[PDB]
Amino acid sequence: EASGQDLVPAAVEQAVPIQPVAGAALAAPAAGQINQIDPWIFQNFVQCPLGEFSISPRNTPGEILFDLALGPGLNPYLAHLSAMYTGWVGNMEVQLVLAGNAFTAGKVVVALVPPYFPKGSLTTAQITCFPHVMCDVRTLEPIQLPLLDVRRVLWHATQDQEESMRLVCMLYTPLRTNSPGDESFVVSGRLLSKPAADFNFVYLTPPIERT
Amino acid sequence: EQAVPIQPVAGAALAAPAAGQINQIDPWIFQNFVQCPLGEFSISPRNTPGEILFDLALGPGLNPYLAHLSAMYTGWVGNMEVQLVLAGNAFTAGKVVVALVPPYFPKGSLTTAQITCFPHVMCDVRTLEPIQLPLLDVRRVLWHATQDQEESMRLVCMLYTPLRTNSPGDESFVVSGRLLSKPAADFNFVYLTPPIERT
Amino acid sequence: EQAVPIQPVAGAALAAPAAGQINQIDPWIFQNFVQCPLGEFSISPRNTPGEILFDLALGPGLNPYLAHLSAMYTGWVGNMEVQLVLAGNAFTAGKVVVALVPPYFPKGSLTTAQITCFPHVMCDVRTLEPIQLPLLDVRRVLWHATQDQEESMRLVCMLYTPLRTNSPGDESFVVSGRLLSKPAADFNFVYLTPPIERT
Amino acid sequence: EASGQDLVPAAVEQAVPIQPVAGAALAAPAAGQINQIDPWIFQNFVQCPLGEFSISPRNTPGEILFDLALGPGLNPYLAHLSAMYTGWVGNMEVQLVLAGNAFTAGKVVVALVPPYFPKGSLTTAQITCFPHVMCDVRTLEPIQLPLLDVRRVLWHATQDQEESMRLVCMLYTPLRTNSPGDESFVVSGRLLSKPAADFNFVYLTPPIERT
Amino acid sequence: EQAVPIQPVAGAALAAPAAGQINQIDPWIFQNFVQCPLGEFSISPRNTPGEILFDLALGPGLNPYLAHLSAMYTGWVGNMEVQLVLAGNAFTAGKVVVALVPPYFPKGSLTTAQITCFPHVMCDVRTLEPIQLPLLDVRRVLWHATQDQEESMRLVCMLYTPLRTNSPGDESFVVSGRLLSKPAADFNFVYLTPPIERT
Repeated sequence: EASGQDLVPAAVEQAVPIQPVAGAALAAPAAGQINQIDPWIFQNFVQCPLGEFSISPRNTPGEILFDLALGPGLNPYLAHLSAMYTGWVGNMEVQLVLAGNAFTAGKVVVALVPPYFPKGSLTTAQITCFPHVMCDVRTLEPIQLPLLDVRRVLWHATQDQEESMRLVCMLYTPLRTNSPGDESFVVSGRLLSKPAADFNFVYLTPPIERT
Repeated sequence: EQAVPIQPVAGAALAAPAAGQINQIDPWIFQNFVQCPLGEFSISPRNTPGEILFDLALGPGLNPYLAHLSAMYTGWVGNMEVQLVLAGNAFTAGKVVVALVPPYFPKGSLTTAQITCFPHVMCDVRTLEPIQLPLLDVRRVLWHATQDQEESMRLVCMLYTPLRTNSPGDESFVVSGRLLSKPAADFNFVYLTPPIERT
Repeated sequence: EQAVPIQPVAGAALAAPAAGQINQIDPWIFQNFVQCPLGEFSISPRNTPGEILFDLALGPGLNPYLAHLSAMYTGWVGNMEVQLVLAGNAFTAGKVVVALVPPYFPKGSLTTAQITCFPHVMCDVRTLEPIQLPLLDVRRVLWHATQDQEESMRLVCMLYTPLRTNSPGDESFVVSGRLLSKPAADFNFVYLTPPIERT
Repeated sequence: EASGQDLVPAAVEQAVPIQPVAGAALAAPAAGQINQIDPWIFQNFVQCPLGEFSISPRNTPGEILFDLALGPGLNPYLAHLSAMYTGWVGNMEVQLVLAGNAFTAGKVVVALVPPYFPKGSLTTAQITCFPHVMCDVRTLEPIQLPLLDVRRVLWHATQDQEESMRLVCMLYTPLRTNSPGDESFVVSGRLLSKPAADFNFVYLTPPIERT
Repeated sequence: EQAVPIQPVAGAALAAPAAGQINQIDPWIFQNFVQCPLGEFSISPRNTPGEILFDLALGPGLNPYLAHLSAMYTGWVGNMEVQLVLAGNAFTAGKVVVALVPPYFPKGSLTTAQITCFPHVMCDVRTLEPIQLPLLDVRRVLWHATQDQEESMRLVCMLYTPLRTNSPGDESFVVSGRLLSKPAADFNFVYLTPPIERT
């Protein structure tokens, strides 16, 4: 309602307890070609294809706000390029935009659930067991956070049936508002992404039409 | 906030060898932001995201003084500098994205996702200071001719994240925005020409 | 804010001479605050002060990884480190006191006055940062045995000063709090032991 | 309603115009024993026995919010110890907690009325005549302030019929709120205390049951 | 006797760049040989040579402590170290061969001749000291995932040369053997993970 700093600009990146992860440097000597994507793609963030979501005051703590897996399907550019190659390596950088109204309150948690972890429940009791961050729905700045390619093999086939370290944001505390009149501000959260330092594809293929 | 993934666009240093003259502007014009003819909008709490708040292309028509001077020359070339102002108190919430579409782009609808793929900036409705950003003259020709509007770089302003405010019984508290512009450092006209009456 | 009238409690340096081994923990476990099993509450504007928001004793059961490791050892000893998070905007008012009761105390009701007599901290509901504080292992024995829950130091969280906020027609705007914990620098297990099936 | 600094964190201790006052150092050569209380009691503040009060928007300027006299009856620890001795000396330190909602407004005044002053009226016209402080009901930090033992004799008998420099907080301006909806936040104020540098008792006695 | 035609297999130094973490083990676990779940047999004078005395693959299931820890992580990688003990006096005769089959091998019968073609050791039944030998983690992937048993290197123990002893009227004097194991120097788990209940 105003430009004040009665919000929590918690752009602080709490040190996520995880080592760096090597990207395309591990798959280079195993790809028959030399491939490289447009450097300008590494420059600006861009909304993930499924990058929109919303938190309502009737959402229950534990509901999965989103759960998206690492892969080329997180950038429109990368998704478009993935139709030309067969395989991809590397990490990703994701910004979360949660700039709800100052009359709101509530907290969510974002976790880097590793591969091979059984999908499904991921209850609120165990969401904090993973390397995670606690975010307030009133944060001004976009929250940056990495998406590393914790993998068992050299690269993942561009047909992404593989297991990748998915990133899951879950509602931790109920969303409540504080304004005196007949309205609870549902907060609209967005998700931007861009490839990490050495994200890369491997082997050129005919750019299939119906990807 | 003036950090967009763009290269510096040369203007009036690329059109000099093929222009008869390179005419200058009253330097006072470089020191006053003037309201662009259609750079204004007003967001309402019921405005759905994805709407186009404003859309306007680079050219001497964005500035009344520049439009008046254009009637006296043959061609023009160079960049401009714009700034957006938003009227919102600290009790608001919502985002607006402003992108720089290239001067060759299939017109039509743009979803709230595509708008981020251009070199752009995202702006909260609680920003006090005017948001300044450049309007570069991307082109294939050397210098644009004044007497025919050809394709130029455009600013597009899309409602990114909807407005979240309270409002009294009246009148729903729109957040109004305006856009001002002025010539950049190297905006010049080309060839002095008798001003034809119907320009 | 981590200044409570308490002395540093020695752990795993006092139990070493009488322990067969002193087993260590995966250091990664020391670097992640995990949600305690019952460290959660939600204050309402009609919650009267003096209520117990949460109450929980020190032990390997406060951490899922520590609980899992406890099935592999005979005894444990050491301190832990906890932090409280509160979800409240700047338009709230009310205080919550968190005290460190010693590991021998007649259970029962505690008035809003007695709760301040323990080493404690008072916290407004408008605190952004997590409130960190230690959980020391005050004891009479050297190292606690894993297979029997004996008396340990407890954290008690009492609603000190009631909540003062507005609220829309729904749903009265509770202020929710959560409690996370992790092992301190000198939390160790004692004697490696085959994990019996029903632990 | 938010974590902003739209409040008055006036933890400033306006210089109360009063000299320091010697405590137990004056009664030591007149007590037959050597007595001393637990040092840990001097460490943390604790809510006074009668340390709770509340300000309502219907309270009138001039109403005595509280009026409490210096003595061992201001700490649960000191009150419990007072049953063992016969007499006490020394000063006290008192924190006042007035952290009302940001939509409130109003001011109170705290004064150190000396001994032998006639109890009763203490009208709003004269509350400022004493060494006093003006406090806003929206203060974040606890307001610290001393309670010196301005006395005529060496010590006061632990039966506190004596005259001690009582401390009196009175509502100075009416409490009004500013939020738009059908509610005036009554503010709950608290009072914590702890003994000063050389507060002390004198002579041990049988710890009477019904104190 | 720990000289088999094998190369040193790198573990946890090859899986580090692609693992989020590299978790360590209670060092005490490195200092106790524990009985493998099926590492036991008993040769009789009528046992024909060529029989499989035991056969067991590398993995965290060979050690109760390692099996318990596996429920807490995502992946594992590294080598192990095993030792065989035989109970035979000086009045016996007969040989037993222990081979290291690679982690990709058509299962089926193995004659007493093929068993020698692997990197192996031959052992008389009159050996007092435990026979120590490594179990390396030959693989194609970087680090094995804890929640799915994939192919790993196996130890196979075949009765090479039959037993030649006298025996009283009872009970024919079997020669019993047991197999113990423990983690090698660079056996690690990969990614700390909440222990799912049915692991």
